[PDB]
Amino acid sequence: MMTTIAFLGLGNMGAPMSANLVGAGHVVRGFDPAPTAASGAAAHGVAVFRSAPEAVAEADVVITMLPTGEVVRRCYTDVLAAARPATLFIDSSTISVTDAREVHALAESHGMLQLDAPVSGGVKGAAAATLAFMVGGDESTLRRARPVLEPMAGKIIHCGAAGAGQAAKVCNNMVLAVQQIAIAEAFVLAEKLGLSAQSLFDVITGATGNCWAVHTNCPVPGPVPTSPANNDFKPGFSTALMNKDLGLAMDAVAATGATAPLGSHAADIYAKFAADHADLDFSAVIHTLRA
Amino acid sequence: MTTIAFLGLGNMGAPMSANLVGAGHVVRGFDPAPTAASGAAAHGVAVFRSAPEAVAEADVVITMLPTGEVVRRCYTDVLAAARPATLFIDSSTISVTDAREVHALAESHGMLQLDAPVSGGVKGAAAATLAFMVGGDESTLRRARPVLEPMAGKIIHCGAAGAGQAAKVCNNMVLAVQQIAIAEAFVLAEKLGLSAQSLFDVITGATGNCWAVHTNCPVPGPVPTSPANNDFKPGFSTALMNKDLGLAMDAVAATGATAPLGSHAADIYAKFAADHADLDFSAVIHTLRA
Ligand SMILES: NC(=O)c1ccc[n+]([C@@H]2O[C@H](COP(=O)([O-])OP(=O)(O)OC[C@H]3O[C@@H](n4cnc5c(N)ncnc54)[C@H](O)[C@@H]3O)[C@@H](O)[C@H]2O)c1
Ligand SMILES: C[C@@H](CCC(=O)O)C(=O)O
Ligand SMILES: C[C@@H](CCC(=O)O)C(=O)O
Repeated sequence: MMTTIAFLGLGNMGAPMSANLVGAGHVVRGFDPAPTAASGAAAHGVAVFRSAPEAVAEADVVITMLPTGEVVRRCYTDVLAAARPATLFIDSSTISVTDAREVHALAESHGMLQLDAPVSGGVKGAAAATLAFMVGGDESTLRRARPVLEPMAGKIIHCGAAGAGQAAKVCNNMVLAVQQIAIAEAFVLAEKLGLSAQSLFDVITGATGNCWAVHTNCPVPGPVPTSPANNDFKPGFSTALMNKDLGLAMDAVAATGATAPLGSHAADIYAKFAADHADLDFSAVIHTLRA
Repeated sequence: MTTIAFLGLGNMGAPMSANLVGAGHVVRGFDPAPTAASGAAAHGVAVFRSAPEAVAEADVVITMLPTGEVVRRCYTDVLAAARPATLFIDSSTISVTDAREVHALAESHGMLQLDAPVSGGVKGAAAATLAFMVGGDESTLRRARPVLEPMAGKIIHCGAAGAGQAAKVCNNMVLAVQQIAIAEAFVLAEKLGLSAQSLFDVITGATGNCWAVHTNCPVPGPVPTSPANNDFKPGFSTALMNKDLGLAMDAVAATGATAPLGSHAADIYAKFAADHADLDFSAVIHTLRA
């Protein structure tokens, strides 16, 4: 149903997400403290406001799409008292599980409904409205939120209680990072063995080793012409963002006392690579295994 | 139609040879274990006291043996007994270096030779669904194809000699890494209060998906048939995975390659095989706190 939505954070993800909500007939009230972000969002039909409290004042739903837990926490502290009681808050930022539960609790103590709904699919998913939302919180609250999320989404998955969205995401992305390094390692070893890249591709993809890091993101040019390796390692999914998600994985590991040997090794590998190659697709880590 | 000498009639070699008999081949056999040889003779293999005798009348000689050293020693023991242009197929899993050496040895005797290691285990072997990954010439593979077919679900030409070994060892190194990574994720999810079923639904629907989770799920429930629901009965044993990883490490050393994650997995599984060699390799989920 047609709803008034405050959208806080109108950057690379926020702006195309808000555009799709405008497209779907929603009244969208935006705030972003970077005026260039606000401007682009305004051009696609977002009513932009001077302050986050103002955007929130007349909203049935408040979406945050923000860079860090700290920024989300700060935003919530600024805006929750300005919101009408029992407003629905959706945080679609990617933040630590700890941060997520903290801000969830904060929202509920102000009388607001709240979900964590971080997304995968990147800017291209965002623009095409094919993002996967991975949701933590009450089933009934998600029920309410569904018609707001659908115009932005390819998939909506209920993961469990508050924080389970962030948890599911960060677990997947840790696995992914490990797979991307492992695939790169196999391709270089193959090369040193005289096994052709095409041959190795055909085998792994036909065998138990198959995974998106090879079938879609193949780190050598040729076998999958759409993969970033064929395009100077243009993201795609940048090393900067993978390194962020791995930091959040390591936060979760630290918070739980879990043991994740390879997840953590992959974290240290991507952190070193991020220093000088933050801008390249995460499949570019193959470069560290050659010469 | 064809006479085949089958050298190595063990857990894999016995059922593979039974399938060859089943497809109308004359199978001649050798194994140093009487129990293996006897079982094989029970399903139609003519068992001989030595490998050179088994080889004498054969058009094709298949090896299924435990190490490159044994394969090399077999070749040097039988090559003079073979007729010229006999087709040698090594379906042992040995190092790429060993494969190429024995390939060159065989061809120097005017024989034709392939490396064709297999995936699928005893189960696959008995069911005739093994995946053969082949190195050697395409024309030689073509000539071999009617022998491989009755043992095989899948036959892939990987490249020149050694490429079959190479492809297998590279896939299994990745598999080992995946199996550990998936296990990490399940125990992480559990400590975060994320249910095993929710994690499973997400990963299988997302970029992290792989066989290690969709078929070998290391926690019981999401995949009722996975070894986790059956006391981690193999499946694919830790002993065997540890074997393949040893071979990956030889290949890494031999080439001077950088394989930090593959190597780390190799370390983990080598440790784990000291205590739980007989369990499915997905059981590694319960050795993360070591
Ligand atoms: N490929 C991707 O871009 C991708 C994919 C999935 C998830 N994510 C995650 O999405 C989140 C944001 O993505 P993005 O690309 O839009 O980030 P971005 O950094 O491009 O934009 C963040 C925006 O938030 C604004 N902001 C900061 N403080 C604010 C406040 N108090 N109120 C309102 N706005 C504020 C900033 O000015 C900026 O425009 C991150 O948590 C990121 O890790 C990104
Ligand atoms: C993703 C959502 C439908 C919305 C859409 O396709 O934009 C659903 O299937 O739950
Ligand atoms: C030719 C066939 C193998 C025959 C078999 O199924 O046993 C295949 O390549 O799949």
